[PDB]
Order: sequence, then structure tokens, then C-alpha cells
Amino acid sequence: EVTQRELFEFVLNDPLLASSLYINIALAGLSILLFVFMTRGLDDPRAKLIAVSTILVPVVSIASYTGLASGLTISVLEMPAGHFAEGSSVMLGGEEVDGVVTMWGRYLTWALSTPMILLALGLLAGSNATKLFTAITFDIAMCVTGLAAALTTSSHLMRWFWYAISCACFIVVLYILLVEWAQDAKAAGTADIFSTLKLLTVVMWLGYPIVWALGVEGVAVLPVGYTSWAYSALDIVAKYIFAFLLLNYLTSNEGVVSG
Amino acid sequence: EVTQRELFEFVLNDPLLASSLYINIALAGLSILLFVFMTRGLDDPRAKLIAVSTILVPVVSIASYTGLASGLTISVLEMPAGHFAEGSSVMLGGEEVDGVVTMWGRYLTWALSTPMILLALGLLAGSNATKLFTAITFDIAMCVTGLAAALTTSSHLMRWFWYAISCACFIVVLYILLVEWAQDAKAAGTADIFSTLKLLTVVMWLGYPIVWALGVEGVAVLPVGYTSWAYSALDIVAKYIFAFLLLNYLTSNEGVVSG
Amino acid sequence: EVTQRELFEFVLNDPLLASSLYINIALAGLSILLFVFMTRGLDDPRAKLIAVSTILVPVVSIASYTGLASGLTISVLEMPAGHFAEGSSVMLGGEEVDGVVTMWGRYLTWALSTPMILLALGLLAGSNATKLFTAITFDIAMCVTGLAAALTTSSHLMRWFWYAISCACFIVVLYILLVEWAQDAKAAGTADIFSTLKLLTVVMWLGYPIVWALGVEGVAVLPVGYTSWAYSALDIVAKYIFAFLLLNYLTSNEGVVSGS
Ligand SMILES: *C/C=C(C)/C=C/C=C(C)/C=C/C1=C(C)CCCC1(C)C
Ligand SMILES: *C/C=C(C)/C=C/C=C(C)/C=C/C1=C(C)CCCC1(C)C
Ligand SMILES: *C/C=C(C)/C=C/C=C(C)/C=C/C1=C(C)CCCC1(C)C
Repeated sequence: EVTQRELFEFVLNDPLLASSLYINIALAGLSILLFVFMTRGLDDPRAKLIAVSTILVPVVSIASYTGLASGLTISVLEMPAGHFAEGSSVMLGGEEVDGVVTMWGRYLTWALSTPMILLALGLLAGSNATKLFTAITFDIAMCVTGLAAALTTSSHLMRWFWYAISCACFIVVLYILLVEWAQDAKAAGTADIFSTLKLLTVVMWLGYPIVWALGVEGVAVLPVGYTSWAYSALDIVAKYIFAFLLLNYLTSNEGVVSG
Repeated sequence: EVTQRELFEFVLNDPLLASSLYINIALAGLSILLFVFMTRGLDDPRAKLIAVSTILVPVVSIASYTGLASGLTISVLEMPAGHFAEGSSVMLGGEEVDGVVTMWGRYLTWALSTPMILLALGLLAGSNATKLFTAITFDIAMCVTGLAAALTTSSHLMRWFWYAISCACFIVVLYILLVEWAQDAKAAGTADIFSTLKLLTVVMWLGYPIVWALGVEGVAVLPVGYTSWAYSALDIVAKYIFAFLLLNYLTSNEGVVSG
Repeated sequence: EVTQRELFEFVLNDPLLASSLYINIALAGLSILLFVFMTRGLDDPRAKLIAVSTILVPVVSIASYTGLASGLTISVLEMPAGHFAEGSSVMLGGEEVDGVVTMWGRYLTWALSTPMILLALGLLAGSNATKLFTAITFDIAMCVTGLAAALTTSSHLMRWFWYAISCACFIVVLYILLVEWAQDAKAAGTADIFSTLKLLTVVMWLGYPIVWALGVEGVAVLPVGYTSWAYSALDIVAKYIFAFLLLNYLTSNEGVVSGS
């Protein structure tokens, strides 16, 4: 009978875990303020659509980190036999319970933010509807199956099967990034900036599945505090710095992506 | 371990509460039928897009009220330390239980119905995609964070922090409603009706965050039965008569909204 | 009290229920490969929109069945007084638990795969955006209220009230398929194929509320293992062979639907 209150207090007392969360709550917030003033000059509906979806990324993030820091989107799950973290304890204060600290809150919200990054890139590269639809739907599938992976406590194999299904959807997104939109950006006349964000996106995302396999959800070698900082670190680049570069361009070349 | 049947029984047994839910199950159902009958004459696809988006509002409403009356989307939660309602008890049948009655089913479904209200209004006003995308996304972020606020029981401050994020998202919606679409409507030849609905929408929508703050979830000065009728009252205007007025216009001005 | 593992092991140790779930994880996966391979030569963006839409059906499906076999989207629920399955025991794990085995994960994912079946068909029929929006939102409403019906345990009358609402949403979808799109396909030059898939779709989809009614969720004349196999048999036709047939035509008539 673990309460939200114990999880909140649990996030505290553990400076490694606590800092990684609250730090982003503020970084996301400040990021929004900056982006709003940076795009005040835009007047082109198509140029402003690109900015709105870019700005929504940090918006989903503060909510995501707040949900986590609060204990709303965190849970104690008893891993299945054969699992490395199986047999673990946590102790939410004075009473220690069986299981591990599951921060499914991240996986859930990714289904919201990532489609937004993609919407941004896709529009920058003058993508057509079919390609946007394809990237976004498989991207969402990737996130939701990952969340199902983390919540599966009945069998060790099922958990990894989920992981596999998520990787397969990932390749579809990677494929449109590297191959499809890369070509479309040329006709749109944004291959320059597109190449930049594209290179950024792929590298950064590629790291999320890795941290997962290492952290308690997977092999369980990395501590929850480090895995959290890893993601927290990845989000900082995969989202905020990514948002700045894109917006910085949009304001300088509103005529390019106009129409 | 409160049961669903217990919350269902708790709704009945309480005249104020019972009537606020069951009356709207009937009004929304009657609204749907009336609205379908009123628009059976439309021919223009665009006019028809507006009519369906509008009819979906009471469709989501009847589902939402059934989810609450049946107890499926209600829960009894204990408020964090210092909350004005911490220490309250509810009493189900012959047993007394700690906590407050949280009708989170409303916050959740608003995420589906309010986007539809906005869809119909935006289109009626001749909005472009970028503004629709903006009103709608932040409208959803508003509803979702409001839900998070009602579901957060770990900290009193976290709750009001969720509420603040939600208010920020709300101003965005109000902005495009009061400024953006007010102008587009003139250009689309629908300023007369928009003005009536924009005024109705803004005044009514303002009432929800007030009701939330005054009820058990906030400073708890109003009983659960009172707060429920306040919302039901708002929905009757913000949803049903708002849809009647819009469809009555629509059915007499099919040509103007055609384009 | 009822753990996921107990549910995951209840499925296993019950040949019927297990096979009804694992066989479709396999069929769904084999369908994706086959469909991907079949659609390699497509080039027209609109033709490829219909293809990706169709392929997502079996993608949603493999994940769905994994969630049911893993026990992640299964629950034991107690039926309301008056329910023909009230007072039932599932005999979960070692103890005998009250209630019935509810596979709500099916209803949850339908809200994601059925809209894709509809996008493909609407597109194939050359439907405008208004009819597509109408069919899809009411389809989702139908799925969601069906899920709520199964998840409601407070009142027997409330369960059938959800069921009725959901049915009302269903007629909207059926009307768009049988009346609207049937005419639109004649203009899009896909009259025969759409009429064929329209009939396959209408016949199989009607099977669902019938199964729901006859199974544990309904009047309970069909045990859980049998209700599960009936759903799985319906999925094989309404999803996999349905997609197979649609893509078979598509890959031979890309020009007809090439449009924009
Ligand atoms: C702001 C967050 C971003 C950009 C997150 C990206 C996340 C991914 C690319 C996650 C991928 C995963 C897999 C491919 C396998 C299973 C587990 C996941 C969810 C970690
Ligand atoms: C049919 C329902 C309608 C029109 C609901 C409207 C709801 C709002 C405008 C809610 C706003 C809220 C805030 C601004 C602050 C936090 C709490 C909420 C969710 C009550
Ligand atoms: C891949 C799954 C398919 C094609 C599922 C189709 C499901 C339906 C047509 C369900 C309809 C239902 C009703 C009309 C009433 C209530 C219960 C349902 C959800 C079974």
C-alpha cells in the first residue's frame, strides 16, 4: 500500500534523483519564456505553425517532470523472476517494500512531445502528409510499447519482446529522418538547417533505448539516479537546445519556410 | 479500497449530486437527438464539418456523465498536508472513509469535448490551421494538467502548481478567442454569431477554474454536491445551449460558412 | 490482490485462451512482414497513405495481443447484481478469486486500429475530409464506450446503457460505409473493390457486439476462452485477411487511387 506521498518523499532524500527532476522543471520553464519572445516577430502562419509545435515540446516536459517529481507518475513494481532487479527493495521511508521505482511517467509523455518534434522537422523539410502521418504514428507506437515494456511485471521475456517491437517502430522514424525528409528538405530549401537538427535528433534519441536497457528497467546496472540524469541530460539536448536552433533559424528565415 | 458500486451508491442517496449528473445525461442525450434533427438538411461539406464537431460535444458529454454517475470515473482521494480539506471523510453507506470525492471524470473528458467546441468555433470564424492547432493543443494541455492537479495528493503546493500551468495554457486559448478569431470572424462574415458565442464561451469557461478553486479540490468552501451543480450548470450553457445557438445559426446560414 | 503474473499464468495452463492470444501475436507479425514486402514498389503518396494506414492495423494488433497475453491489459472484475456472470469465481493462481476474467485490452486498442481500417477504406472510396472525420470520431467513441461498458461493475443497467450508446455510435459508422462511401467509390473509380471490402468489413464488425453480448461481458452464455477465440477469429478476417485483400488490389491499381 504505497502512497503518492511516500514516492514524493522518496524522490527527496535522494539528491541524485531529486535534482535531475526539479532541474528540468526549471530549465523547461525558462526555455518556454525564451522561445515565446524569440518568435514574437513571426507573421507567416506556416512559419508560426512550426514555432508552436516546437514550443510545445518544452511545455509537455515541465508537465512530465512535474508529474514525476510529484510522485503522480511513479510506481513501485515487483519485477518478474529471472529479471536482474527482481528481489529488490526500496523502502519509501521506514518500511521497505518489495519492488523497484518505476518512472513510467517519462515513457508516457514521450508519446506527446516526440510527435511534436517530428511535426516540426517534417514541416521544416517540406514533407507531404503521408510522410508526416507515417513518422508520427510509428513514433507514438514506439513510446507506448516502451511504456508497456516498463509496466509488464508478469514475465521477463514479454518485457524484452515489447522492447523489440518498440525498436522496430523506431527504425521507421529513423528512416524518414535520414532518408525521406533529408531529400524533401532540398526542394523546400532548408537542407542546411535540416541537416543540423536531423543529425542532432538521431544521435540523441538513439541514446534513450540504451539507458533503458542499462537502468533498473533492463539489466539493472545503472542506478535510478544516474539513469534519470542520463535522460534528463538527453532531454536537455534532444529538446531545449534542439528547440533553440530551430527557432533561431525560423526567425532568421521566415521567408524560406513560409507558404 | 472504495468500490465502484459504492461511489455509484454514493451518487444516488445524495439528491443534489444525483440530479446534477442524471439530468445532464438526459439533456445531452436530448441535445444530440435535437441537433441531428436540426441539421438533417445540411448539404455543404464544410457546414457539415462544423455540425459534426458540434454534435460531438454533447456526445462526449453524455459519455462523461455516465462515467461519473456509474462511479467509473470518480474516486475518493486523501488531500496532502495543509490542504483545506485534509482530514475530511466521505461515508459510503454505513462506512466512513477518509478523503474527498474526486470527480476526475470531468477533467479527463473535457480533453475531448473542449477541443471540439474550439474546432467548431474556429471553423465558424474562418480560422487558418495554425490558430486551430494552437487553440486546440494548449486547450488539451490545460485539461490534462487540471486533471494532474486533481489527482496529485503528495503535496498541497504541487496541486496549485499544476493549476497554475493549466491557467497559463488557458490564457493562450482566451487570447486566440478574444483577439485572433474575433477578427477572422469579420473577414468570414460570421462576426455576429461569433461574438455571441465568443462571449458565451469566455464567460462560462472562466467559471470552471473558479468552481474548481472553491470546491473540495481547492479551498473547499463548497460541498461536492454544490460544485457538481455548478459544473453541470456551466455545461448546460457552455455546451448544450452553445451548441443549439451555433447550429441554429448554421442551419440558416449554410451558404455563408460554405466559403 | 490479483497479480499480473497470476493473470499471465491463468492464460497459460488454459490451452484455448493461450492459443487464442499467442496465435495472433504470430499472425499479426507475419502480416506486417508480408504487407511491407507487398508494398515495396508503391510510389504515389496517396497510394502509400492507404498502405501505411492498412499496415498499422496489424501493428496495433501485435501490441494488443502482447498486452493480453502478458496480463498487462487483463483484469478480474466482479459483475453487478443481476448479471448472469455475477457470483463467478475465476480460480486464479492458487486461490479461488471472485469475478470474471475481463480482457479490456481488446476494447482499448480497437480505438486505435479501427480508425486505421476506416482511413484506408474512406481514402479508397475517395471520401472528403468531413465524412472521414465523422466515421473516425464516432468509431473511436464506439470503442471507448465499449471499453467503459466492460469496465463498469457498479450497475448491470449501466453496462447495457454504455453498450447502447456504443451501438448508436456504430450505426453512424455503418451508415457512412453502406450509404455515403458506397456512392463516393463510384466517383473514385473503386466501386467494386470498395464494395467488396465494405461488405467484408460490415459483416465481420457486426460479429463483435454479438460476441460481447454472448460472452462473459454480456449474458455470459460463452466462457472466457470461447469469447476470446471468437474475437481472435474475427480479428483474423476483419484485420489480417482484410488488409491482405486491400493491399493486393492497391499494389495492382496504384494509378486508380494515385490522386493527391
Ligand atoms: C524528449 C524525449 C525524447 C526525444 C525521447 C525519445 C525516446 C526514444 C527514442 C525511446 C525509445 C525506446 C526504445 C526504442 C525501445 C524500448 C524502450 C524505449 C521506450 C526507451
Ligand atoms: C464542456 C466543458 C468545458 C467547456 C470545460 C471547460 C474547462 C475549463 C476552462 C477548465 C479550466 C481549469 C483551469 C484554467 C485551472 C485548473 C483547473 C481547471 C481544469 C478547472
Ligand atoms: C480489429 C477490431 C475490430 C474490427 C473491432 C470492431 C469492434 C466493433 C465493431 C465493436 C462494437 C461494439 C458495439 C456496437 C457495442 C458495445 C460493445 C462493442 C464495443 C463490442
